[PDB]
Amino acid sequence: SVRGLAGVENVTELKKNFNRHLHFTLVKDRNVATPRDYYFALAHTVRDHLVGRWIRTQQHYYEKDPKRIYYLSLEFYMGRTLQNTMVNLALENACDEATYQLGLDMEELEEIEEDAGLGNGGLGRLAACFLDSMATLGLAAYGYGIRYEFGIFNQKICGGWQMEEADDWLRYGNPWEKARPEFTLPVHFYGRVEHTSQGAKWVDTQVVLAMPYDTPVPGYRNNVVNTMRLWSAKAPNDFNLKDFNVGGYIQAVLDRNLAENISRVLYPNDNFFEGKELRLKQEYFVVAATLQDIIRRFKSSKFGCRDPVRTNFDAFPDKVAIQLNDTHPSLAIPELMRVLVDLERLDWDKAWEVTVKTCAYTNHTVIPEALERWPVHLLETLLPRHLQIIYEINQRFLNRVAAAFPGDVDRLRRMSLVEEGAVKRINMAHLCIAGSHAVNGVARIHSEILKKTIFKDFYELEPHKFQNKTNGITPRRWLVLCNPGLAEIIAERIGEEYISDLDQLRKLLSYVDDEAFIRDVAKVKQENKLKFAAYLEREYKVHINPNSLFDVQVKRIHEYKRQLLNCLHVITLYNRIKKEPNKFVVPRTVMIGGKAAPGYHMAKMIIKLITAIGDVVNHDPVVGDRLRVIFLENYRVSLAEKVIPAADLSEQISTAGTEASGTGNMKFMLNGALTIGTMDGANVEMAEEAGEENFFIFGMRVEDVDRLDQRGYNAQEYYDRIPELRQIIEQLSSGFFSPKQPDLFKDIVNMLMHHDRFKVFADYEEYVKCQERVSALYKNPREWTRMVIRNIATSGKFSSDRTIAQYAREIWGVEPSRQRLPAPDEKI
Amino acid sequence: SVRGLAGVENVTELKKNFNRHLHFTLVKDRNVATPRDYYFALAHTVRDHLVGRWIRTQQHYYEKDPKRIYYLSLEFYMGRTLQNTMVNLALENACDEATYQLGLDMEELEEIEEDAGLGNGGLGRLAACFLDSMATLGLAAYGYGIRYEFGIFNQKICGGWQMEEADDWLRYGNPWEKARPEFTLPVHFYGRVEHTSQGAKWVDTQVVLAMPYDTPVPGYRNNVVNTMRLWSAKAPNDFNLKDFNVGGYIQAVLDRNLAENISRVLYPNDNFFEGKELRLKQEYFVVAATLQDIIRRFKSSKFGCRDPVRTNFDAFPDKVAIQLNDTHPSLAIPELMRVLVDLERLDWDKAWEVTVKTCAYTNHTVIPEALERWPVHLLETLLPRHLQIIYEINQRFLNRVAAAFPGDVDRLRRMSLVEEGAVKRINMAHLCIAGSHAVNGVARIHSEILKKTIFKDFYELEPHKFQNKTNGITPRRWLVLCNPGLAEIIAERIGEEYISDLDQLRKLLSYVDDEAFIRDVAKVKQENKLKFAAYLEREYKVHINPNSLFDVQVKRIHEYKRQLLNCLHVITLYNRIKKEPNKFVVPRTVMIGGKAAPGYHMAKMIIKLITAIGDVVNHDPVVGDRLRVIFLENYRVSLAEKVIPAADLSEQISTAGTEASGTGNMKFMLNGALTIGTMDGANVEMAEEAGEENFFIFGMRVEDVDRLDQRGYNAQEYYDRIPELRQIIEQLSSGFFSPKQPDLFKDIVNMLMHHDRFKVFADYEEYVKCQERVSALYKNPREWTRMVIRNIATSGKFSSDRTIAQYAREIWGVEPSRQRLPAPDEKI
Ligand SMILES: OC[C@H]1O[C@H](O[C@H]2[C@H](O)[C@@H](O)[C@@H](O[C@H]3[C@H](O)[C@@H](O)[C@@H](O[C@H]4[C@H](O)[C@@H](O)[C@@H](O[C@H]5[C@H](O)[C@@H](O)[C@@H](O)O[C@@H]5CO)O[C@@H]4CO)O[C@@H]3CO)O[C@@H]2CO)[C@H](O)[C@@H](O)[C@@H]1O
Ligand SMILES: OC[C@H]1O[C@H](O[C@H]2[C@H](O)[C@@H](O)[C@@H](O[C@H]3[C@H](O)[C@@H](O)[C@@H](O[C@H]4[C@H](O)[C@@H](O)[C@@H](O[C@H]5[C@H](O)[C@@H](O)[C@@H](O)O[C@@H]5CO)O[C@@H]4CO)O[C@@H]3CO)O[C@@H]2CO)[C@H](O)[C@@H](O)[C@@H]1O
Ligand SMILES: Nc1ncnc2c1ncn2[C@@H]1O[C@H](COP(=O)(O)O)[C@@H](O)[C@H]1O
Ligand SMILES: Nc1ncnc2c1ncn2[C@@H]1O[C@H](COP(=O)(O)O)[C@@H](O)[C@H]1O
Ligand SMILES: Nc1ncnc2c1ncn2[C@@H]1O[C@H](COP(=O)(O)O)[C@@H](O)[C@H]1O
Ligand SMILES: Nc1ncnc2c1ncn2[C@@H]1O[C@H](COP(=O)(O)O)[C@@H](O)[C@H]1O
Ligand SMILES: C[C@]1(OP(=O)(O)O)O[C@H](CO)[C@@H](O)[C@H](O)[C@H]1O
Ligand SMILES: C[C@]1(OP(=O)(O)O)O[C@H](CO)[C@@H](O)[C@H](O)[C@H]1O
Ligand SMILES: *Cc1c(COP(=O)(O)O)cnc(C)c1O
Ligand SMILES: *Cc1c(COP(=O)(O)O)cnc(C)c1O
Repeated sequence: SVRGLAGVENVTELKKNFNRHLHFTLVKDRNVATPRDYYFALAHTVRDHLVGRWIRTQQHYYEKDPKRIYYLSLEFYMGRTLQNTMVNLALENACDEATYQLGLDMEELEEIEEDAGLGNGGLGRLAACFLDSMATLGLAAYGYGIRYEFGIFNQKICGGWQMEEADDWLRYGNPWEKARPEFTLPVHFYGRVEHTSQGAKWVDTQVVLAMPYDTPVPGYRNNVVNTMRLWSAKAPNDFNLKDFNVGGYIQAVLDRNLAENISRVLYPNDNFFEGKELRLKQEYFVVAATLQDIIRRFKSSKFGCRDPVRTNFDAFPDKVAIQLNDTHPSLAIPELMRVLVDLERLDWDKAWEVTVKTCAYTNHTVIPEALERWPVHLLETLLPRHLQIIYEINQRFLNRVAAAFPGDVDRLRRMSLVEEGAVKRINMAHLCIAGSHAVNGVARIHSEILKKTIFKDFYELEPHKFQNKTNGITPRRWLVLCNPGLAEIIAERIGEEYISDLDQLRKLLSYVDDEAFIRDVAKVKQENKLKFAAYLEREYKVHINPNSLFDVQVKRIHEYKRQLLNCLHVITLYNRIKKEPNKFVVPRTVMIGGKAAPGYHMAKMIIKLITAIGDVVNHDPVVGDRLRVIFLENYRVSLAEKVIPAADLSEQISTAGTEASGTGNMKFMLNGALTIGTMDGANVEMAEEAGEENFFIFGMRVEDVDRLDQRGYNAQEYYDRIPELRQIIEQLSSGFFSPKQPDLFKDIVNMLMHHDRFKVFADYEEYVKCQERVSALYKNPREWTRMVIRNIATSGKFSSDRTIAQYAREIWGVEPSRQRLPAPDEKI
Repeated sequence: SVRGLAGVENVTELKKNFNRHLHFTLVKDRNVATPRDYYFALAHTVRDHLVGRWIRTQQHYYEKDPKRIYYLSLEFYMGRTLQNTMVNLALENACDEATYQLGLDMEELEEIEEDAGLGNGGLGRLAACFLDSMATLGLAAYGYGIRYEFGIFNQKICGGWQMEEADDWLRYGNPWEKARPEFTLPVHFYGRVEHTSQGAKWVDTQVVLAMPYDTPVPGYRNNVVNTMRLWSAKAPNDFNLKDFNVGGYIQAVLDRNLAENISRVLYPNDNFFEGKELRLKQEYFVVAATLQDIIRRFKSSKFGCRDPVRTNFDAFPDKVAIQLNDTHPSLAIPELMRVLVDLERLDWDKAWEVTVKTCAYTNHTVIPEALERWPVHLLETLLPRHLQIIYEINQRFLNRVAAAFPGDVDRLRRMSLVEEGAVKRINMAHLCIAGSHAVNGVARIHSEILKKTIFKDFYELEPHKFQNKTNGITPRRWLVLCNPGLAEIIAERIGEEYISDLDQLRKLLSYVDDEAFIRDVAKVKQENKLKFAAYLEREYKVHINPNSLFDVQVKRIHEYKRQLLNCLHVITLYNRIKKEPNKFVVPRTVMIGGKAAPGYHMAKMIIKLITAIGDVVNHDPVVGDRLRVIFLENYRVSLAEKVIPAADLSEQISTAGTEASGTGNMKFMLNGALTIGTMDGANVEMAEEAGEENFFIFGMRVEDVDRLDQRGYNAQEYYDRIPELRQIIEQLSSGFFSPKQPDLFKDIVNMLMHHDRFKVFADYEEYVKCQERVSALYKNPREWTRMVIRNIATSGKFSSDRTIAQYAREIWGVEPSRQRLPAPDEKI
C-alpha cells in the first residue's frame, strides 16, 4: 500500500535497533518479553528516527528567527502517536516488514498504545489536527497545554449507566515525551499588590513551579518536527517546609501534593463552564509558565545581542503571535500586560498595543452555559493584580465605547467585561475580544451568528476584528492512517500529492462513472465494515449483521447534539417493524456512543435510554437481523479511527444554530459515509461543496427556529398531531423500556414535553421521512456509492492544512511552506 | 592508578555511546548540553555495560535455582551509583580517558549525581554495604525496600539551627532504576475477618498497589549483578471511583494521592520509634508486596513443574531465607503465616516450622526508645487478621514457656509479645525472636549484652537461637572509591587481591618500618586533607589550616553519641589557650556534623551549641590558626566519602553500652585515622585487632557504668570537684556563647546537671587527658603514621565480605563464591 518504501537496508537497521532497545532500554530478554515490551521496543525505535529532525528543526528556527506561533489550548486530544509518527516519517512499511521478519504483527503492537486523551472532544482534537498542519506547512508553531496525569475518564457502562474510571494513561510510561526539568519556571498564586512609587509589586505569593515536558510533532514527509510543550506542576522544595512552617515536617512533605494537584486531572466538562478554583489555577498556570517561555525566546533570539535600546518590545508582535483557543487562556492578555507594564516597565498604552497585536481569540460556542464568567471574588483572592488590570482594561474599553456611542448607556451595560448584579463576575469572552486583534468563529454560519447575536456590539465597535475560519481535519490521521484502503485506491488513480493538498481529491469527479472505481470504493467499505464487526465481537460480544446500513452518531452526549431525536428514530423503526412484521425494510445497525460529563443528569439518562432500547430491540425475535442498536462504550480518538471507516450514515443533527462547526462531520465525509444533517455548523459548507442533492438535509434552518421561539415552542402540539410520536412517548412513560422501574424515563419525557430547549419534536417528522430516503437509496448499491464518490471528491476544503494556511495568512501573518527541511542528522 | 585499564578500543566505544546517548537519549545537542546533561549521558553509557550482566545473572539464577536470600530493610542508604558502578565494573579508567578526550573532567561529572539517601544512618548504610558484599560473594540475594519519593531531608543551617528541606532526589530522573509496572501487586489494608467453615477470610479490604522499581547491584569485578527491588505505592484505578463512590469525581481522582502517600517520604527518626499509622502502613506494605514476590519465585522455579504433591512448602526454607533488618519488617512473620495458613491452607504447626526456619532477625539497639511496641488498637484497625495471628503466636509461645519454667508467672509477664497495661501494645522484638530461628546482634559486646540484659529470657528458653555477627564496611566504596591514593600505595606494595580479601591488608605489618611506606602513607593523608580543605572553602567559606589535626565526629546527632562531651573538650581547649595564650599547642580543626531528627529538641539544641562555639572560637584573634571548630552541614554518604579520607582523629565516644557496633568506626580505620573511643560497640574489636597500644581508649567500660547507676550518678559531684568543667558550665549558663540570649543554653545545662542518662561528665576527665595524649603523638609525625599503619593493616576483619560470609554460612546456609560468572552479553 503506498504507505511508502520497505527497503532491505532500512529493514535491517530497524530490526537491529528494535533489538538494541529491547535489551538495553527495556532490560527484558526475548525469553520474557510480552507484547507490551515489544510495543515499547518498537515505539522507542521509531522515536530515534525523529530526534535528528527535532533537534535540527529547533536549531534551525533559532538561527533563522521566524515569527513563532504559540497555540495555547488547555486540551490537546492527541490519540496514539506510533502509527502516525510512522506515517509522517515514511517508516510504516519499513517497520511492517521488520516486525514481520522479527515475527510480530505490527497491528497487534499498535493496539497496545493507550490514547493520550488530553481532551474532551472537538475543541481538543482541533488543536491536535492544527498541530499536525502547522508542522506540515513548516510554521514555527508550538502548542502549549498541561500534562494532565489523568486525562478524560474512561467510560465503562455497567447496567446501561456510565461508570467513569480514571484514565491512568501514564501508567506504563510514555516513550514520546522528553521531560525537561532544566526549564522549570515558577508561577505565583495569591499575594497582595503593593502600589508603591514605581508601580505595583505583586508581593507575598505562593509559588507552584511548572515543569515542562516536550513531545515532537512531525510534519508529513517534510522533515520538520515541531514541539508540543506540556507543563506539570511541582511544589517548591523550599516553602513547603520553610517559613516557621511547623505543622509537622512529615505533613509538610505530604502537603506538596496540593500544589501538584494543578496538573492532576483534566476537567471532564465537555464545554460547559464550572467555576472551580482549581480550574482557574490551571488556566493561570498555563498562561504564566508559557508566557515566560515566550518572553525568554524573544529576548534571546537575535535580540540577543541587539543592544542599546533598553530591550524593546516594539517588535514583539512581529516576532510573536499567540492564538487563544477558546477563552480558557484569556489570562494571557492580563498576564502579558502584567509582565510588560509591571515588570518591563512599559507605558500602559504601548504595552496594550503590543498585546492586541499579539493576541487573537477563537470562539467555539454560542451556547451560554459554556461561557466563562469568573466570579470577581475568586479573582480578587487568587490573582489580585490581574483583577486590577482587568478593571483598567474595562475602563478604557468602555470609555472608547462611550465616545463612539454617545449616550447609549445600555451599550455600556451590555459590553462591560464585568457582569454586575448579585455575584459580580467577569466575562472572559469580552476580555478576549477587547484585547485581541482578530476574533474568529469556526464555520461561516457560526461567524455570521456571532456577529448578529452575541458579539454584535463588539462587531459594531470593531467590525474589522471579526473573521471566520471554518474548521478542518488532517487527512493524514483521518484518511491515510485510519483508512489506508481508501487512500490506496484513491492513490492508484490520482497519485499521492493529495495527502498534503486535499483539494486534489476532486479530480475523483472523473471517476463517478468509472465502474472499476465504484467496485473498488464499495469494496473498501465492506471490508472496513467487516474489520469493525469483528472488533466488535472479539473485544465485546455482538453478532451484528455486516450487510446493514451502519448508521452511527459518535460524539459527546449532550442535549443539543440531539441523540434523543436519533433515539426517537430508532423505536419508530422498531415499532413500524413490530406492527407489520413481514415487510422488507433495510437492516440498520445503529451505533450511538460518546461520553457524558459526570453530573449532567440528562446526558447520563440519555445513555441509559439507548442501552434500554438496545436491550429490548436486540432481543426481539421478530426483528432478527433487521435492527441492531449498539451503544459504543468508551469513545475516544482510537475508536473514532475504527468506527468512522466502517460507517455508512453519518448522523449530524444539531438544532440549527447550536453546533459551531463540528469536526466529526468532516471525518465521515472522507471515509465515504453519507451525511444526514440539519443546516448547522459546517454541514452547510459540506453541502455547498458536494451539492444539496448529495446530502440528506432535513430539519428547520436557523430562521425557522427563531420563528418558533418567538411564537412559543409548544411540544404538546407535536405530541397531539403525530401518532407515532405519541406512541413512543407513551412507551417511554409506561415503562415499556424499563419493565421493572416504569417510573424511570419520565424525567426525559418531562423535558421533552415541557422544557426542551432543543426542540427535538419539531424536527421529528422531517427526520423520519428523510430517513426513509436514506434506506431507499441504500437498496441501490450503485448510486449510493456514486453519491459517496461525490462526497469524497469534494472534502478537500475540510483539510486543516487549508484552515491553518488561512490562520497563517489572515491572522498570524506568516506564509506556509511545503518546502522540505533537509534534516537527516549527524553521522561523523 | 589501578583503577583498572584504559584501553584504546574500549575508549573508542565509550566515547561513541556517550554521544549516542547525548543525542538520542537526552535529545540535547553539544551546543546546549550542560554538565548535568553530560552526567546523564555518561551515567547512561555506564549503565549500558551492566545490563548484559544483570539479565544474565537473573537468567542464570532462574535455571540454576539456588536458595535465594531476601534482605528486607526499610532503609537502603545507597549514596551515588556512578563511580561505584565504574569501580565494580572496571570501567573507571576507560571512561576517565574517554571523558578527557571528549574534554570533560570526570570528577566534575561525579559531583552532579545526587545521593540516593534512602536511609537515616548506620542501619541503612549497613544494608547497602551488605548488598555489595552479597553480590561480590555471588549469593542470590535481593534487597527489598520502599522507593521513597523524598529520602532523608537535606539539613541546611540558618542561624546555627537546622532547617530541614525535602530531598527532592528524583527531581531530574534516576538513570539507574528500571520501573517494572508489569509486576504491580495489591496490598490490602483494613478489612474485617470472617471466620467461616474453612478458615478466616480477610474480607472488605482497601487495596493499595505496590509497583516495583529494580536497581542493579554489581559485584566487584566478578560479573554478577543482583537486584535491589524498591516498591512504590499506586492507588487502584478502580475503587478510587467505584463503589457508589460519589464525593465528586474530581475529588475521587484527587484522593488517589492519599494511598500513594505510603511511599512519599522516609521517616527521619534516626532509630527511635514513632507510633504513626503511616509508618505501620509502610512496614506492612513492604512485607506484603515482597512476600508475594518471594512465593511467586518459589512456585515458579523448578517447582514449576514439580507436579503432584499439592504444591508444597516443605522445601520453602531450603529455597528461601529472608533476613529481617531490625523489627521494621516483623510483619513478615504474621504475613507468612497468613499466607500459608489462610491462603495455601497449611496446618498451623507446619506453617510455623517453615516460618521459623525461613526467618532470622538482626537486632540493632538496646536503647528502649527505639524499640517498637505497636498499639494493639492500631493493629486491630488496620490489620485485624495479623492481630489474631500474633495473639495465637503469643499463646503458643507462652505455653511453651509455661511448660519449661513451671510456675514462673513473671516470666510469662516479661516474655509475652503483648505489653499489657494502660495502652496494651505489641512488642515487635519479642515477635521476631519468637518466630525467627537465629537472632543476632551486630558486635560481640552488643550480643553479650543482648543475652544478659534484654533478651535473657529468650536466651534461657532458646539459647541456640542467639548469635552475633559484627558489622563490616565494604572496602570498595570505603577505600577504593573514596581513597584511591591509599589504595594505590597499598596496591604497589601488596597487589590488588585485598579488595575482595581485606584480611590481606595485614601483610602491611611488614612495612611499619619501611621509610618509603611511611612517607607515602603520610603523603596521601596530607593530599586528602588539602583536597578537603579546598572543598570546604570552594563550596562554603572557610580558611581552615591544613596542617592541623583534623579531629572529626560525623554521625547522627543524639545524646548517647555524646557530641556534647566533644563540645566540652573544645572549650576546655579554647579556654586553656585563652588563659596562657602563648603556649604552643597542636592546632586542631574540629569538625563535628550529622543530622538531628526534627523534633528531638535536645539534638537541635546541641547543633546550635556547636555553631555557637565556632562563632566565638573561630573569631578570637588570640587563637589564630590554633583551633577551628566547623559544623559540617548536611552530612550524608557523599560527604562521608570526602571527610573520612581527610581525617586524622576519629571520635567514637558513646557511653559504653549504648552503641551497638558503629560502622563509621571502621570507615576511619582504613583511610588512616586513629581512633579515640570508649570500649563500646565494635571499638572493642578494633582495639583487639590493632592492639590497645595503637588506640586511644579512655572512659569507663560497661561495668563501671552499671556500678555508677547502682550508686546513683550525681553530676553535681563532678561539677564540684573539677574546676575546668565548672568554668564551662558557668560560661554556658552565663551566656558567654549566647551573648544576646543568655538564657538559651540553660536547657542543656539542665540536662547535664540533672538528668543526663549518658553520663557525659563522668567520662570528661579521662576524655581530656586522653586528648592530651593524642596531641603529644601528633607532634611526632613518624610514630603517628606508624600507628596509623598498624591500624590500617589490621582493618581486614571489618570488611562486610566477612560479615556476609558468616551470615551466609551460620544463618542462611549458603556458601560464598568469588568465582566469576562469565557474562558478556549476546553479540550476534
Ligand atoms: O485610575 C483609574 C480609575 O481607577 C479606579 O476605578 C476603578 C474602580 O474603583 C473599580 O471599582 C473598578 O470599576 C469597575 C466596576 O467595579 C465594575 O462594576 C464595572 O463598572 C461598569 C458597570 O459594570 C457597567 O454596567 C456600567 O455601569 C453603568 C452601566 O453601563 C449602565 O448601563 C447602567 O445600567 O448604569 C450602570 C451604573 O453606572 O459602567 C460601569 C463603568 O462606568 O467596571 C468598572 C471599571 O472596570 O475598576 C475601575 C478601573 O480601575 C478609581 O476608582 C477611579 O476613580 C480612577 O479614575
Ligand atoms: O483458640 C485459642 C484461644 O483463642 C482465644 O484466646 C485469645 C484471647 O481471647 C485473646 O484475648 C488474646 O489473648 C491475649 C491477651 O489479650 C494478651 O493480654 C496477652 O495475655 C497474657 C498477658 O499479657 C501476660 O501478662 C500473662 O498474663 C499474666 C502474666 O503472665 C502474669 O505474669 C501476671 O502478671 O498475671 C497475668 C494475668 O493472668 O499471660 C497472658 C496469657 O496467659 O496474651 C494473650 C494471648 O496472646 O489472644 C488469645 C489467643 O488467640 C480464646 O479466648 C481462648 O479461649 C482459646 O483457647
Ligand atoms: N545560547 C545559545 N547559543 C546557541 N544556540 C542556542 C542558544 N540558545 C538556544 N539555542 C538553540 O536553539 C534551540 C531552541 O531552543 P528554545 O529557544 O529553548 O526553543 C536549542 O536547543 C539550541 O540548539
Ligand atoms: N448538577 C449539575 N452539574 C453539572 N452541570 C450541570 C448540573 N446541572 C445542570 N448542568 C448542566 O446544564 C446542562 C444541561 O443539563 P440539564 O440540567 O440536565 O438539562 C449541561 O451542560 C449540564 O452539564
Ligand atoms: N516462564 C519462564 N520461562 C523461562 N524463563 C523464565 C520464566 N520465568 C522467569 N524466567 C527468567 O528468569 C528471570 C528472573 O525472573 P524473576 O523470577 O522475576 O526474578 C527472567 O527475567 C527470565 O529470564
Ligand atoms: N517532641 C518529641 N518528638 C520526637 N522525639 C522526642 C520528642 N521528645 C522526646 N523524644 C525523643 O527522646 C529522645 C531524647 O530526647 P530528649 O527528650 O530531648 O532528651 C530522642 O530519641 C527523641 O527523639
Ligand atoms: C466546542 C466544540 O466541540 P464539540 O464538537 O465537542 O461540541 O469545538 C469544536 C472545534 O471548534 C467544534 O467543531 C464543535 O462544534 C464545538 O461544539
Ligand atoms: C541503629 C544503628 O545505627 P546508628 O550508627 O545510626 O546509631 O545501626 C548500625 C548498623 O547495625 C550500628 O552500627 C549502629 O551502632 C546503630 O546505632
Ligand atoms: C472528531 C472527534 C470529535 C468531534 O466530533 P463532534 O461531533 O464534532 O463533536 C470528538 N471526539 C473525538 C474522539 C473525535 O475524534
Ligand atoms: C558510615 C555512615 C554512618 C555510620 O556512622 P555511625 O557513627 O556508626 O552511626 C552514618 N551515616 C553515614 C552517611 C555513613 O556513611
